[PDB]
Formats: sequence, C-alpha cells, structure tokens
Amino acid sequence: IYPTVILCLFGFFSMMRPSEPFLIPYLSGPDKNLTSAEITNEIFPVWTYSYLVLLLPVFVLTDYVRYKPVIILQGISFIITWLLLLFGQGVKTMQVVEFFYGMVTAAEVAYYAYIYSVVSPEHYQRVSGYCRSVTLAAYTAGSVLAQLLVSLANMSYFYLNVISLASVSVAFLFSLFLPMPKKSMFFHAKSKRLFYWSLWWAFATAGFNQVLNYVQILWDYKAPSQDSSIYNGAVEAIATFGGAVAAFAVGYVKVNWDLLGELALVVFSVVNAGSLFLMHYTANIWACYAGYLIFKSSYMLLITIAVFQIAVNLNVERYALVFGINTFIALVIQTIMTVIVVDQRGLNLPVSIQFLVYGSYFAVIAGIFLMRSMYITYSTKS
Ligand SMILES: Cc1cnc(Nc2ccc(OCCN3CCCC3)cc2)nc1Nc1cccc(S(=O)(=O)NC(C)(C)C)c1
Repeated sequence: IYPTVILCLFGFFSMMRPSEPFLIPYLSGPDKNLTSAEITNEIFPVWTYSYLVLLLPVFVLTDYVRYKPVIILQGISFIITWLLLLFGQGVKTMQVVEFFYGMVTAAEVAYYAYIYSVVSPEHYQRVSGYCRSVTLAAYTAGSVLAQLLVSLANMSYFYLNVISLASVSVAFLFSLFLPMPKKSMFFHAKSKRLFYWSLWWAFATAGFNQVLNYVQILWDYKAPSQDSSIYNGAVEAIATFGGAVAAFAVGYVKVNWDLLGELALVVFSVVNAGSLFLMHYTANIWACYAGYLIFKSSYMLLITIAVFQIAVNLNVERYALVFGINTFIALVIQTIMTVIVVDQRGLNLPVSIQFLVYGSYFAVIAGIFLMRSMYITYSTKS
C-alpha cells in the first residue's frame, strides 16, 4: 500500500538524473575545464576504490540499522554529490564526488533489502521487479529528457545538473518518511558447483563496471564532447532500454540451462569482446554507439543467465549472503585491473588503449572458461 509507493517514488526520483548521460562532456567543458587525462587517470579510478572500501561496512550497516537510515544516507549522499558537482572546481573536489558516488552505489543495497524487510512474506519478487523497473524507467526517462533538452532548448549541462540536484532532493524528501522495518534479515549469527557461476558473474560484472566507467571518455576521443555533436543521452537511453528488453527476453524464452548455459555464456562473452574491439578500433562515433548498445545487451543476457543459475537453487536469505560475496569479488577484480591499467600509479593508459585491454580481458575470460572444458579431448581420444 503506502510503503511500496513511497519506495517507488524515492527510487524514481533518485534514478531520474539528466546529468549522468552528459557527465564527462560537462566535466571536460568550460564549466569545469578538466582535461581528459585528469578525469581518466586520477578522478574516476577513485570510485572503484571507494566502492570496494565501503561495500562491506555498508552491507552490515544496512542489516544492523534496518535499511531506512542507509536509504536516507544515500539520499544525502546524492545531495552532496550533485551539489559538489554543481559548485566544485578541482581534481580533488572531483575525487571527493567520486568517493560520494561510491558511497551512493554501496548504499544502493538498502533500497532493495528494505523491500524484503517490509513487504508481506506472501511475495517479494513481484515488488522487487516493480522497484527495479521503476528505477530503470526513471533512468531512461532522465536520459531522454536530457537529450531532448540539450537538442531543443540549447540548455547547458549546468542546468541539467541543477535538475538532477532537484530530483535527488525530492527523492531524499520522499525517503524521509519511509515506514520503519520491524525485523532484519540476518542480524543473528550466520552446492560446490555454484563456484562456477559465481566466478562467471564476478568476472563479467567486473568487466562491465570497468567498461562503463570509461565508455563516455572513449566517446569523447572520437568526437569533440564539449560541442553539440554528441548524443550521449539518446544513446544511453537506447542502451538501457536494450539491456532491459534483453534481460526480459531471457525470461520470455525458457530453454534448459544445465546443458547449454556455459555455451551461451561463452558465446555472449565472445560477443562482448567483439563489441569492445569494435569500440576500440573504430573511428566513427556512431559505430562506437552501436558497439555500446550491443555490449550492454550481450552483458545483460550473460548476467541474467548467470544470476538464474545462482538464484534457482538458493534461499532468499542466502541471495544477499551470496551476491554480497560475488560483488565483493567483482570489486576486488575491478580494483586490481584498474590499478594495473587505468590508475596513474600503474600504466596511465589513455582510454584510446584501455578498450583493447577490456576486449582482450573478455576474450581471455571466454577462452579460459572454454579451456576448462578440457574433458573433450580425453573422452573423444578414447
Ligand atoms: C554524476 C556522476 C558522478 N560520478 C560518477 N562515477 C562513475 C562513472 C561510471 C561508472 O561505471 C558504472 C559501473 N558501475 C557502476 C554501477 C553500474 C555500473 C561508475 C562510477 N558517475 C556519474 N554519472 C554517471 C555517468 C555514466 C554512467 C553512470 S552509472 O552506470 O553508474 N548509473 C546507473 C545507470 C547505475 C544509475 C553514472
């Protein structure tokens, strides 16, 4: 009745942010005057470190304090992040906003744990799917709004950032009076083949997060971002719509998975690597846009399948206890690969080269997972 509507409106107004599609074009513009090397190699890598640091503390804080204060914390973190994007000028200030965005992403778990904590035991997946769909629709509508406003009204990215601050303010106001849960999930004390799909999910989502962290900066290299020649809002709206319809198509089609799940996963990883190589090698911005859509759709198929083979035979209380470990492994892998690749203390690689590395990473994951299926040679050779 009431708590679900409050959470739905909070999620919609939090996710609806026209600033995010045009972030690096706004950061690498006259408003901030930040070179691409600075954002690529000093500012953005801080997000992965902040998220990895804050994952587990936020994970236990959500459980301990009954999931509402962490939602208000995410709201005030949104407030601070977008206020400091609106009124911040400096590499250190942008590292701070990256830390606060990592805090936002870490605290996002509360928005979904509160759902299980407050809804009736009769069903959880229905309201969880509605909440996820409302967040996705909010993001898509925000991207389309940003694209339309930029294209028609000639409206600067400062005004879009203002709109995002207003939206997150309304979201925080809505999260102010969420009813309190009366129970926690595992505030008490705490198959082997699941290790396969856990590794699949961890590696694929580490690659996806690291790719998304720098897709826009790659778009910046092909065409002048500070000009109006870019189409980030429409492109990212189409990308998230394609990802959503792709994740739904996996449920629309009901095929056996215990037989060809690994084959589907390796095929999708191969397509991911191909899309990344298309992004890296091409010279046209539209080819990179199409590669982004293809990669997002293929990764969404891959992760929908991987989450199915983890969640079919898992308890609802163990869903969180397993996905927390899986995303911790994913963040460990992403932080290691970022320190080796992106961070200035490592190789200081421009985004014009990072995407070859990402495509090779996906290709190597697919190849090694196929090679682990080495039992083909032993049985066939008799
Ligand atoms: C306003 C702002 C401030 N700091 C950041 N840092 C940042 C940029 C790109 C990132 O890659 C996404 C990695 N994973 C993070 C969550 C899902 C994907 C992660 C962090 N992004 C910002 N906007 C933004 C730009 C491009 C993509 C994203 S997002 O994918 O992470 N946003 C959601 C779709 C998850 C809502 C957000």
